[PDB]
Amino acid sequence: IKEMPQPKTFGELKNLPLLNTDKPVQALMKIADELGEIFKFEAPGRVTRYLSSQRLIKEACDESRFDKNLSQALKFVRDFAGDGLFTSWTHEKNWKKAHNILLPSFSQQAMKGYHAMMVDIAVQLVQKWERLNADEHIEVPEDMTRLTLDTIGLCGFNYRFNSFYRDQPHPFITSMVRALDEAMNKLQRANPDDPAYDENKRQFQEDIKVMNDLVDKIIADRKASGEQSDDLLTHMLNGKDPETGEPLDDENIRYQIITFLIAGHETTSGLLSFALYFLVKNPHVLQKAAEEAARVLVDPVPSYKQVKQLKYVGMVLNEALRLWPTAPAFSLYAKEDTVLGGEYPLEKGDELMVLIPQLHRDKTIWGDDVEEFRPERFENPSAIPQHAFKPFGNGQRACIGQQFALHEATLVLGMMLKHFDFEDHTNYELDIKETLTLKPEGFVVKAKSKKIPL
Ligand code: HEM
Ligand SMILES: O=C(CCCCC1CCCCC1)N[C@@H](Cc1ccccc1)C(=O)O
Repeated sequence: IKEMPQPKTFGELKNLPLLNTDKPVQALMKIADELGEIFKFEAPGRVTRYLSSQRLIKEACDESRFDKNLSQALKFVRDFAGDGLFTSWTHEKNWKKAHNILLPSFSQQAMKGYHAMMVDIAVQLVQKWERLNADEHIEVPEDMTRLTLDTIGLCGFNYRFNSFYRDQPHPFITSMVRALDEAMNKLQRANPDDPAYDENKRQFQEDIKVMNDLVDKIIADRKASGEQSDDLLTHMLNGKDPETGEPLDDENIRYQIITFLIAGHETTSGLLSFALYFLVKNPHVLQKAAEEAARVLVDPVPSYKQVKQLKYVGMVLNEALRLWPTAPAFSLYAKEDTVLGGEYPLEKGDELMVLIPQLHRDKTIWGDDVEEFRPERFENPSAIPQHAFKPFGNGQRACIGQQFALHEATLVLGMMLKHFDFEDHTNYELDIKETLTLKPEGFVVKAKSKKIPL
C-alpha cells in the first residue's frame, strides 16, 4: 500500500490550473512522464486518478470491478448528446436498449451495406485532389474532416452535408463545433456563474436548438415519407430491443444521430490525418503501403472485399492509433471498494482516467523503440497483449463505431495511396490541436497524381 504521486499545486485551486491550457491531454502526458504509472489530480470538490501503465489499466478494464464513468467533459457534452450511447451511464435503460438495437447496424457484416456510400464520399476527396493545380497544397485535417463528416451524414441518415462544395461548414456543423468548444472550455472555468459567461450560455442554448431542429426535422421528414433506406435512421425507426421489446423513441434517436455526427467530425478525420502525417515522415512505410494499395485496388471503384485485403494499410492505421489515439482518454468508476495493483486502495465511486497515449508508450509492452512509427509491430495481432492497445475503449462500453471507422479509414487511405504520391513540402512540425479529440493542426502536403482513372 503506497501513497500516489501528485503534481504541483496552486493553493486552494489544488491541481486545477495545470489544465488551464489549449492542450490539457498533452499536459497530462508530460505529468505522466514525470510521475509514472498513476497520479492523483485534485480540483475544488473533485479527485481523479490518471493511469498510464498496462499493469494498472488491465485492472481498470475488469468490468466486474470498474464501469464507464462520464468525465466532466462527457457530462457537458450530454447537454446536447443526451442519453445517446456515448453520454449514457451503463445503468440507464436507454444505454442497453440502444446498444441492443444498434449493434447489428455496426457489425463487420453491416459494413457491406455502407461501403457504396463511403465510396461516394472517398471518390469526392480523390477528385478534389486530382483537380488541384501544380502550385497548390492540401489542408489535411480540413479535407479529412469534410470526408468523415460527409460519410456519417450519408450512412447515418442519407443527408449530404456537401462539405466538398463549401469553404464554410454547414450551419449544423458550426453549432456542433461551437457546442463542443463550450463543453471543453467549461472544464477550465474556476467559477462559471460569473455573468461574464452569460453570452457563452446564450450561444450554447442557440447551438443546441440549431442541432435539435435539423435532426428532429430529418427524423420527422423520414417518418412522413415512409422511405426505407440502408441507413442508421431506418434501422432506429424499425428496430426493437429484444430485451424490452421497445423501439427507440424520436428524442433518443435524435441523441444517437447527434452522437454519430460528433464521432464522424472528431475521430476518423484525426486518425486519417495522423496516418498521412506518419506516412510522409516515414517514406519506407509509405512505399510499402502504396505497394499494397496498387496491388489490391485493381478496379476503379474499390469493393468491400478489396478493402478487407489492405492488411498493411490496417497496420499503418493501428500504429497511428498507437502513437496518437485521436480519442485520447476514457473514464472509469470503482463499482465497490477495491485495491488497484495491490498498492492503491480505492473507494466505491472513485474516478479513474485512462491516458491512452501513455498506455501506448509503456516500454514494458512495446520495447525501447516506443516513439518510432513501425506498422510492423501489428503484423501479428496475437503478439499484442490484452489491454495494451485501447484506442476504441473497453468492453461493452467500447466504440460501437470501430468497424465503421476502420472500414472508412482503410478504404480512404487505400485510395489516397493508389492515386497520389505525397510530399511533406513544408517539413511540417507536428502541432496537435485538442477538442474532444486530437488532430494535427496546420498539416499540409502536396500530392502528385499517379494519373489512374476513377
Ligand atoms: C477512429 C475513429 C474512432 C475512435 C478512435 C473512437 C473511439 C472511441 C472510444 C475511445 C470510445 C469509448 C468512450 C468512453 O469509454 O468514454 C468510443 C465510444 C463510442 N464511439 Fe467511437 N471512435 C471512433 C469512431 C466512431 C464512429 C465512426 C462512431 C459512429 C459512427 C462512433 C461511435 C461511438 C459510440 C456511439 C460510442 C459509445 C459506445 C457505447 O458506450 O455504447 N465512434 N469511441
Ligand atoms: O482529464 C480531463 C481533461 C482531458 C479530457 C479528455 C477527454 C474528453 C472526453 C473525450 C476523450 C478525451 N478531464 C477530466 C478531469 C477534469 C474534470 C474537471 C475539470 C478538469 C479536469 C474530466 O473531464 O472529468
